[PDB]
Amino acid sequence: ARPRVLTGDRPTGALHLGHLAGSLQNRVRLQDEAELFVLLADVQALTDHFDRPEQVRENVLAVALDYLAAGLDPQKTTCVVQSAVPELAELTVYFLNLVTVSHLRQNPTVKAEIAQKGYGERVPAGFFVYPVSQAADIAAFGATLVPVGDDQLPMLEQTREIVRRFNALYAPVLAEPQAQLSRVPRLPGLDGQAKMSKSLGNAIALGDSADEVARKVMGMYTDPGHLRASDPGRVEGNPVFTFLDAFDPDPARVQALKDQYRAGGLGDVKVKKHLIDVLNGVLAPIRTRRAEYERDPDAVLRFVTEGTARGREVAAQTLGQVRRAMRLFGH
Amino acid sequence: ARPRVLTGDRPTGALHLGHLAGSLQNRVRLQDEAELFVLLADVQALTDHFDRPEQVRENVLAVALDYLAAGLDPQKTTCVVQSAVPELAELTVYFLNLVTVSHLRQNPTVKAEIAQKGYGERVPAGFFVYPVSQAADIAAFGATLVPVGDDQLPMLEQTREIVRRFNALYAPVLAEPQAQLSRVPRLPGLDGQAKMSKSLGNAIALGDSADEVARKVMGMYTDPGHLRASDPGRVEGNPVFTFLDAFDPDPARVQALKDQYRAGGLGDVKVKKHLIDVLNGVLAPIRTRRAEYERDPDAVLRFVTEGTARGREVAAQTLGQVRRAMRLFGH
Ligand SMILES: N[C@H](Cc1c[nH]c2ccc(O)cc12)C(=O)O
Repeated sequence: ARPRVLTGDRPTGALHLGHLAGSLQNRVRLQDEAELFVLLADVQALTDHFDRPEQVRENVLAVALDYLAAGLDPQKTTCVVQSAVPELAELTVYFLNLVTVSHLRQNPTVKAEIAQKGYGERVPAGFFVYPVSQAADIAAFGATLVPVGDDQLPMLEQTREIVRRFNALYAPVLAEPQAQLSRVPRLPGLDGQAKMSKSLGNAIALGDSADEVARKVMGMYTDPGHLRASDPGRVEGNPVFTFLDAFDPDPARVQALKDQYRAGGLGDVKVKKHLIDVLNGVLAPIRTRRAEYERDPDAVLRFVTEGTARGREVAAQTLGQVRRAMRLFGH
Repeated sequence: ARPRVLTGDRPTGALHLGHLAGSLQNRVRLQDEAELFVLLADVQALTDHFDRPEQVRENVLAVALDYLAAGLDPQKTTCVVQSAVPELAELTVYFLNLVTVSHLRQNPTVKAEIAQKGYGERVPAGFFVYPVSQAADIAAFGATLVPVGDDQLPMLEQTREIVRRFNALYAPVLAEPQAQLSRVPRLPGLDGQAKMSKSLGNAIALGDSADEVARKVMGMYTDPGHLRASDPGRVEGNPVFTFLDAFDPDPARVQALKDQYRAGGLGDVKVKKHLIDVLNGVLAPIRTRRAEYERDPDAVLRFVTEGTARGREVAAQTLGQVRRAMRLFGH
């Protein structure tokens, strides 16, 4: 517990195996060698889900349950609800003056999302400027380390420009955050697509039953050219093997499996059955804690209402110095 | 009282004659005909003066003084400093999700302001966005009536739109403001321009001495082509007449000079000379009123502090409604 690390998830659905490999595991590690803060960004979730406020509301508790199921320690990690800390909002609006529409339009990651969203020009304002609300999140909690995939680096980098701009314009009161680069490639979807998502229908939820997990794995895309066991099959592009690199404890088995697959005679059945055993080893403990916490709804609530209290006070402090630094009337 | 009315100014310096005929005297009277709220657009002032925060701070107290001297009674008008009401920023954020960047792009007023400031695509985000920030101002204070210069109609119309869309998506807890058109269009500058502003240097502040006000009138643009008294002059384009037209109480008297001046026996001096006093007359009391308060500064601060408290009170009530209407987690 030395540098303050900030991370988060916009509450839009249940977390899945892609988040586990992509961020959860790394976060379970950080809670022990840093002060970890996780933001359930329901406000940000609203920049595009403003038409589904029920969906966002319901998932704040569900993801929380997921963080816990994943192994995030209530006594270690500060879980906070973005909605319950208006200080952030207050900061984003001040941050908006420190950034140009031109530079906000150039963010490649948001540009890409607007692209995949098919918005066109009809981009909802809140979404267009979310990178700054994120910057507000970072500075307000006074985080100095932020786990980031190269896809969020422009978000982080903008944050750096903002704090830099704020300190120089007013007073050097905000900490410049630093990135904690990558988590190695992103987990692909069951049918082999680049992205794993509930939406795409190709995900395995952390809460999926061991039976379900078995089934989903059984129907996984493999190698179009591999038609029968005897045949030789390709590993590259074959998610069954990508999953194995991200969760199989012993690469010796993995590498061995890979061999015999390119050779021939190693059908997808024998490989998949082995993924199932590795996934169940990774997921089982997570299933148990999830079910446990289901019996103790109050415990999940305590997890967030208290993280929030803490988060609220921290952000409250920062705005304090921000208000003073900006020379706001009465400060 | 009866309806809630919201009016305000961007604290960037002393108020001038334009504000007077622009609204000041208007609210003076609507001050007992309704619940009048006057917002010192502290924050909106930064989307333009984000590099000169000192300038703003200093002028909050200076404009408030201006307000009192202009006739506003502490017992009937709630003066509110925007920055001390963080609830407004909160609501601004939520509102951003209700409009598209392409819609903000076609606001005729902001576009004109933008072109004047030579920002180009390099428009600060906060500025490009101030229209909704104001809509938030309106909705948070529950204002049902909002005086508006011809020029601020687009903004007014945007507020209703956003309020409308908010009520449908979430719940009908916000009131659509209705406009109060004025007669006297944007008082022109001494320059002969369309705008009077300290920025353009063509203004007669409410604090200027009898000597100055007179000096300002004498250098007031009039009519080229009209070189010597004798000659026939024309009222179109002449600031002095459009000045009398807004500060002179005897219209028969006005339409009089309008005759002679088209003939040729009414020296611009004579016109000016008159008008100068018609201004000293409308300004006489204001001057005496300012001295009093200038000697009881404690009172000005009181006006601001008590009002701001009351106002936050109101904002807090609306946000709570808003927060539950949006089904934000926990409400
Ligand atoms: N009057 C403004 C600043 C402003 C912001 N919100 C409102 C609401 C109602 C007003 O009457 C004015 C304001 C200006 O002229 O920019």
